[PDB]
Order: sequence, then structure tokens, then C-alpha cells
Amino acid sequence: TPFPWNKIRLPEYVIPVHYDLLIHANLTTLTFWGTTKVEITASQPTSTIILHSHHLQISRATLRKRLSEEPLQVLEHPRQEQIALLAPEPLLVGLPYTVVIHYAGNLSETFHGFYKSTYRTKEGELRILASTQFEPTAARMAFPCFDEPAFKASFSIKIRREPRHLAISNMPLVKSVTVAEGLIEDHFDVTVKMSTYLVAFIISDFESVSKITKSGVKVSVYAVPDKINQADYALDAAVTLLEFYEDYFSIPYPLPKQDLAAIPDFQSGAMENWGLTTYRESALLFDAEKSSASSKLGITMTVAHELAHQWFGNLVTMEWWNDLWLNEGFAKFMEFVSVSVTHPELKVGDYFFGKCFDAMEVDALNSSHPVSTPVENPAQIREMFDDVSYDKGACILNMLREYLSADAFKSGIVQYLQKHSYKNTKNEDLWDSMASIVDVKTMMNTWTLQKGFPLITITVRGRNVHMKQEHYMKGDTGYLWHVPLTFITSKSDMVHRFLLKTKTDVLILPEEVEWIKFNVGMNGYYIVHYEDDGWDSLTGLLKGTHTAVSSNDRASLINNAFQLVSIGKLSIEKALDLSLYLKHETEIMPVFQGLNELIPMYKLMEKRDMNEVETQFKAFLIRLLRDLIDKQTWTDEGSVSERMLRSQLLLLACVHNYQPCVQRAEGYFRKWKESNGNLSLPVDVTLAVFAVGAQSTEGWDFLYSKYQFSLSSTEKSQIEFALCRTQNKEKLQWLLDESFKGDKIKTQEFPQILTLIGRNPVGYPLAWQFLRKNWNKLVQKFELGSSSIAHMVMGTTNQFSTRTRLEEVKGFFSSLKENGSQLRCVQQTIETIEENIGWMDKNFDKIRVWLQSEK
Ligand SMILES: *[C@@H]1O[C@H](CO)[C@@H](O[C@@H]2O[C@H](CO)[C@@H](O[C@@H]3O[C@H](CO)[C@@H](O)[C@H](O)[C@@H]3O)[C@H](O)[C@H]2NC(C)=O)[C@H](O)[C@H]1NC(C)=O
Ligand SMILES: C#CC[C@H](CP(=O)(O)[C@@H]([NH3+])CCc1ccccc1)C(=O)N[C@@H](Cc1ccccc1)C([NH3+])=O
Ligand SMILES: *[C@@H]1O[C@H](CO)[C@@H](O[C@@H]2O[C@H](CO)[C@@H](O)[C@H](O)[C@H]2NC(C)=O)[C@H](O)[C@H]1NC(C)=O
Ligand SMILES: *[C@@H]1O[C@H](CO)[C@@H](O)[C@H](O)[C@H]1NC(C)=O
Ligand SMILES: *[C@@H]1O[C@H](CO)[C@@H](O)[C@H](O)[C@H]1NC(C)=O
Ligand code: NA
Ligand code: NA
Ligand code: NA
Ligand SMILES: [Zn+2]
Repeated sequence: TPFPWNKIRLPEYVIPVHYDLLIHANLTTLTFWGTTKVEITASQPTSTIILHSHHLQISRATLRKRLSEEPLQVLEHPRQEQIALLAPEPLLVGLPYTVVIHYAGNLSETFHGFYKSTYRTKEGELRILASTQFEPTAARMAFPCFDEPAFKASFSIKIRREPRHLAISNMPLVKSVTVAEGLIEDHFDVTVKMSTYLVAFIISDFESVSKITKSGVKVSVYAVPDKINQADYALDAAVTLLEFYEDYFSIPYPLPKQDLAAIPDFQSGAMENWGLTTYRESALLFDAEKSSASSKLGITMTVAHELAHQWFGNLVTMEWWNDLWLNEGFAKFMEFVSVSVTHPELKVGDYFFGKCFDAMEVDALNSSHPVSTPVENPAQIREMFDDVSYDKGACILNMLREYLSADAFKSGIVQYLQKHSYKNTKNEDLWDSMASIVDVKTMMNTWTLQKGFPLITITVRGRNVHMKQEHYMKGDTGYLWHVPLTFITSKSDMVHRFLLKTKTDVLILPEEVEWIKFNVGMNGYYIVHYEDDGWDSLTGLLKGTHTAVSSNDRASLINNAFQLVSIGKLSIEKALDLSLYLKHETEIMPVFQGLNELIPMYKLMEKRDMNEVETQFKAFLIRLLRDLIDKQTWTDEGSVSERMLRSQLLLLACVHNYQPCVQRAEGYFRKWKESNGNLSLPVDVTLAVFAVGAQSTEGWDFLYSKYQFSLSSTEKSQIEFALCRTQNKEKLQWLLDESFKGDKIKTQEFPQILTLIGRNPVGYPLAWQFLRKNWNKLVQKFELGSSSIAHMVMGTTNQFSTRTRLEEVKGFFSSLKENGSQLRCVQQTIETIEENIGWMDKNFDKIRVWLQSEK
């Protein structure tokens, strides 16, 4: 009667070998039935079998061993998400048993488990499909199982369905059998050995398009019938990228087919289920007339990410979620490795360092965590899907690859994948594989087992270049790293290398130089400070001959300058003085970096009684970029980088009431409205045009009236953004209510809408209030620890900068007890607000005076 197992982790001594899964789902009553048969063996004689089960009603369980069979008593521990099957006789070690479980459940109304998705046909008919999302811990909501990623097994899946529905799963359909009136049973081929979280199945009326790889794999894209004509780009990209990975690793994709399914309701961007990868419609479907350049880039990179997982994640899987980065850091990194070859015109390698700066935002906080760090419950496991695992993980891999050389790195990765195929790995296994080709292990332990990153301080005395490292933290630790430093000088644009393994060291230049610049191309996961006249020298370089260093080296100097303000190593005035070089900048990365450093400053001011300085700061920003803004054409011409730069600059200028852009935007919007929304605008100007049009009641209502009928993910995204920019608080309240409800705007959009309104200069109180009042339902929908909940917490609170706002945040989240008070995103936003308070207290008046002098 008392539950015989009191640990969250399963026993290690009962091991599954093979699952037979029968699923019978009813898309009218929104219920399903299942029969799960799992072949198991026991290392220790045990009479209790413990496995995972969550929100399933177990009707019967039996144990099979001359084909004997006997009943098992069923106990449940809902908190541990486990059931116990008690046998009459102890199991015999080494002998194969089969556990048979019959159960029922309800389709989930969330975005995980076996869940309901809906869409409307062009005439307004509601259609229902059922889809799966199991990673990390939701397979147990669809079938009882040993639901930890190291208990790999093969899966034979059978789906019972109505004739009107199509079923697809991980493997090809090998047989369909009519089993009763109006009931067909689909048999799918057995999977290779894999983790439970990769099982997938979808029952829908999707259509598809297909293409065969040179290696014979059938690649298909599935989508709702009204959107299948948008699948062509992703289909071509998936074939090219699958071919790339197969040839790059020389490890073939092992399955006969690869499906890419666009799901109408989906929480993350995509999911790598082996043989059946799934996507938000916005991450897969491309409209040649309406999709933006950034949306095309996003599809390319998301497909690259999911296909990378077929090797990094599916073939080779981390042993436990503490090492999730072995899946996610690699897949994030592989997006850039692959697409830089398959789509050279996208020039994605130029964009990579930006992920590293994103990671450094959270990693500079005490509340960050090491790349590899212990987790136990599902909320903590979901918290591992964060910028540390993804962005820092990819960034330290890039750093290691540059240090070892690409060929040595690749040889280590190939050996790693071959050795651990169909098995599970830990941090140490990766370092051992890399070393089999230098003390990689000691070096990479410093980057994976402690949080944060170092500040490298450079002091030059003639030819003598002194170096110091210290942990960078916004206001003891003693952390030290093995830092692979790089530098160039005024006399040498060769990349020079120095391994700093101690707190201090020195190198001797062959001849004196006029400047030196560390972290070449921003490939290292560290920041740099220059003592003495260093920042003056580099500021003079940027203002005199900025092309003396690369565009990404310029972006790195902009970013680091403002990071040093936060720790008192550089004054805000000197960092702002450096940003003035941007009046002659032309390139997207340093322009975007300037925006990423300066916009957050007025976002803080917007939430304070600071209208005068806020206005003057925004005027400074427009004046700084005015020549570049004025040069933009109102077209879709040019490269992907030119298109994204154009769109962001025109949006920025219009949001800040730069009259030349506002007048042009108003005229386009009036014409678009007069055409009854049938006018083809340049996609690259549509954000600015819609954002301006939405400022009036009539323009907002008209924009919303066209949202219903759009089949374009970009158009829907552009309308959502514009509607969230209104200063009409009643309209902002409506957007929150309706996207929360999910009928007129899908709930998958709510996290973004909440964040957009949290950034609205008049809406931010509404967003914070809405989060507090509707917390419990939002958690039920998206789950504690999810990235969705983290971004809603940060997006409504992390631009506050007063003690009163800080106490609201602390008071609210501490009141949640077990329903959120321990979230890592809460500690992070609290620490961010604390930094914001100190930063504004110190620098606000300095910025005010600097702007007055800037005249
Ligand atoms: C999900 O549940 C619904 C509702 O219970 C099932 O719909 C029902 O399906 C049965 C079997 O096809 C229908 O009865 C049959 O009707 C045909 C004539 O259409 C007749 O020839 C048969 O002898 C039998 O009477 C029943 O009308 C239908 N009900 C509704 C409201 O549509 C559905 O089959 C279930 N689907 C799955 C996959 O379990
Ligand atoms: C590119 C890409 C695909 C990646 C999801 P994935 O292929 O890594 C899958 N393995 C996550 C499973 C999963 C799903 C839900 C909860 C936990 C885990 C993605 O969507 N990235 C988002 C950020 C993000 C990351 C994780 C979760 C939400 C959002 C982006 N816009 O960058
Ligand atoms: C699926 O939902 C149904 C409700 O539609 C649940 O059935 C209820 O179960 C409770 C507890 O035994 C009963 O008191 C109710 O009378 C049941 N309702 C109906 C309409 O029969 C069912 O438990 C849910 N299944 C799971 C696995 O959670
Ligand atoms: C980080 O937080 C822990 C626990 O709250 C505390 O003990 C430690 O001193 C903090 N470190 C810094 C550098 O503030
Ligand atoms: C305008 O309407 C016509 C006719 O319905 C349609 O074919 C065309 O694609 C529409 N164009 C836009 C930009 O909506
Ligand atoms: Na998801
Ligand atoms: Na999420
Ligand atoms: Na969190
Ligand atoms: Zn991933």
C-alpha cells in the first residue's frame, strides 16, 4: 500500500529492451486508449517494477514470461509520476519478461504529451488533429514507460484511426488493416534503439510533398491542406542539409525516411523526433510573396538544427539532463557549420557571435549555472533548455574548434559519434574523444563545470603585453579558466594565439605597435578590458579608420565597452563616446550591436518618469544613424543582410517619430487600407508601415480585421507586432485576453504578445499585471521551468529599475511557494532588476549631462 520506491530517478536494475505501442485515439471525444507491451530484464531479483506514468488511467497490468502470464498489482505515486507493478514471485535475473499495460487517457489541452491541435479551413470550419511532444518528460503522458533518456529501446508503434485520417510516426507505414467498421489499424516499422522522448505520432488530414536524397532517403514535408503550397523551400532545404550531414560525418542517416511536419499549435520552434521532426508553421512554411528575409533565415536554421539532432541527440544522446548541452549546444553550433556550406549566400557565420553575447547577458549573473549542472525534477529539467545550454554551449564549442583547428575538432566529433552510436554520453566522453586525436579535458572542465566567463585585462608596456583574468560578475569567486586568447595588432593581421591558464601572464611582441585587439572575430567566450590609453587608442581607430578591424571586431568592442561600464572599468561617457563612431558604420552586425547596447537604456527610461532624457536619448540614436536610415530604399532589394538591416532601421525610425519615415509609412498604410488589404507592400517595409497604421483606432481595427484570413506566418507576425505597439490601453488589454483564450489569436503566440506589450512604453504595467493575475493558468498551459514561462517572467519584469518594482517582483514570486517561487528565471530577473537599479542610479545623470554636451 505504501509506495515501494521513494526516488525521482527510476531504479537502474530493470531495463527495457523493446516496446509494442498500440494507440487508439478519438478526435471527436478527445480521448485515447493504449496497450503497452515492454520487454524487460532485471539485473537484481526484484518483485516490483517501477516506471513512469502521468495522468493515465491504468486498467490492467500483467506479467508474461511456456508463455505463462500473471496479474500485477498497480500502485501509483502521482507526485513522482510513477506507478509500481507488484509481482507475486520475484523476477528471475537475466530472464526476459514482457509487461503488458492497458490504459486510457484524455488528449492533452497543453502543448505537451499527446495533445490536441486545431485549425480553421478557408470557410471557417474547425478541424482537429492530434500530435505529440514528449521531450523532456512527457512520453509518460502518452504511454507508461521507463521515461529517462538512458533507457533506450526499439519501438513498434500501431495506431488505430478513422479512414478519413492519416497517421504518421517515426518509421514508414508498413501495413494498414481494417479492424472493425470504420476503424483502421496502421502498423509502422520498428524503430532503431532510441530514447522514449523521441517517439512521435500524428493523426491528421495533412497533405505532403516529397523528394529523395542522393542516399535514397525519402524526405517529406507535411502541412494542413491550405498551406502545403508553402512547403517547397523547407523540402529543398531539408534534402540539402540531410545530404550535408551524411557526407560531413560520413555516418549515414539510418532510417528510410525523414518527415518535417508543420503543426498548427506548437510550443517551441521545432522538435527532432527521429524520422518525424515537427515545427511551428512559422518555422517551416515559406510564402514567396509575403515571407521576410529573417523568416527565411529562420526556416533554414531551424531545419539545420533539427537535422543536426539526428546525430547530436538521436544517434548519440546525453545520459541525463544535467548534460543536455551535449544535444543542444551541438545542434545550435551545427546550424552554423552546416548552413555556412549549404547556403553560403546567407553568410550565417557573420551572425554567430551574437548568440555568445546573448549567453553573456544571463551568464554574468550570480543566478547563472554551469553548462553541466545537476537536475532532478521535470521543472528543473525544462530549465536546462536555456541560453546557457544552447548559446554558451555552441559558443564554447566554436572556441574549442578554433583552438584545436577545424580538422582536429571534426576528427574528434566523428570518433565520438561512431563510438557512442545508439548509446548515451557524459561530458567526460566528449573530452576523451577529442583528446584521442593536448589536455582538452582540463581546459573544457573550466568552461563546463563553473558558471560565468572571464574578463581579460590587457596592460601594455612597450613590447610587453601583460594579461590578467578574473571572473566577470555584475555586483569573491576565484574562478580561473584555460582561455585560448587571440589577438591582432596594428603591425600584424595574422591571428596570434596565447593560452592563458593562470591568473596572470605576459607575452612579448616582436616590435612596438600602435594598438592591439584581443578576441579576434569574437570567437572566444570572454570579454576584454584595456588599461591606460587602450580604450582611447581603440576609440581613435574606430573613428579614424574603422575598417582596420573586421565588422565583428567592431561589434565586439561596442559590446565590451558597455559591459565594462557595469563593473566600473570604463565610464558611461567613454563608452558613449565610442558609440559615436557609428555615424560612419555600414555593416549589419556592428549597427545591430550598437542598437542592442543603446536601446536597452531607453527601455529602462520608458518605465520611469524620465520623459526629457528619454526623448533626447532617442533623438541622439536617430541622429546617430540618420545617414544610414536615409539611404535605405523602400524595397525588398539586396542580400538577406541588406534586407534585415533595412527593415529594422525603418521600423526604428518610425517608432521614434522620424518624420520622413513616418510620412512614407502613413502613405503606404493608407494605400494598403484603401486597397482593402490587397496591396502588395515590400515585405521589408511592412513592419514599419503596420506599426504606424496601428497607432489609430481605425488602422488598428482594420489590421486586426485582416488577421483572420492570413495564411502567411510572416504577415501574422507583422500584424501581431503592430497591434502590440498601440498606445490604446483598452486594445492592449484585449490582445492579452484573446491570445490567452486562444480563439482569435492562438495561445502559441501569447508569450510573444505578452513580451511585446511588456516592452510597450504604455503597456508594460498591463503585461506585468496580467502575468500575476493569470499565473496559474499560464503555468498549467506552458509548465513551470519552460522557456515560455521564463520569457514571460523576464519580458514583463527585467526592464524595471526601482526599489518599488523590485519589491513587487520579490513579493509576487515568493508568494507562489511550490508553484513558481524557486524558478531560476525569477532569481535571474530579480538580479537583473537589482543591477538596473544600481546602473540607473549611477549613470542616469551622467547620460543626461552627456546628451547636453553632445550638442
Ligand atoms: C470516435 O467516437 C465517435 C463517436 O462515438 C465514433 O463515431 C461513431 O462511429 C460509429 C462507427 O462507425 C458510427 O456507428 C456506425 O454508423 C454506420 C453508419 O454511419 C453504421 O453502418 C454502423 O453499423 C454503425 O452504426 C456512429 O454513427 C459514429 N457516431 C458519430 C456521432 O459519428 C468514431 O467511430 C470514433 N472514432 C474512433 C477512431 O474511435
Ligand atoms: C532552432 C531550433 C529548435 C529549438 C527547439 P529543439 O530542437 O532544441 C527541441 N529539442 C526542444 C524540445 C523542448 C520543447 C519544449 C520545452 C522543452 C524542450 C527551438 O525551438 N529553439 C527556440 C528556443 C527554444 C528552445 C527550447 C524550448 C523552447 C524554445 C528558438 N527560437 O531559438
Ligand atoms: C479524462 O476526463 C474524464 C472526464 O471527462 C475523467 O473522468 C472522470 O473521472 C472522475 C474520477 O474518477 C469521475 O469522478 C468523473 O465522474 C469522471 N467523468 C466522467 C464524465 O466519466 C477521467 O478520469 C480523465 N482521465 C484521466 C486519465 O485523467
Ligand atoms: C551568489 O548567491 C549565493 C547564494 O545566494 C551566495 O552565497 C553567494 O555569495 C553569491 N555570490 C555572489 C558573488 O554574490
Ligand atoms: C489580391 O486579390 C487577388 C484576387 O483575389 C489575389 O489573386 C491576389 O493574390 C491578392 N494580392 C494580395 C497581395 O493580397
Ligand atoms: Na514544443
Ligand atoms: Na517552452
Ligand atoms: Na525558470
Ligand atoms: Zn535542439
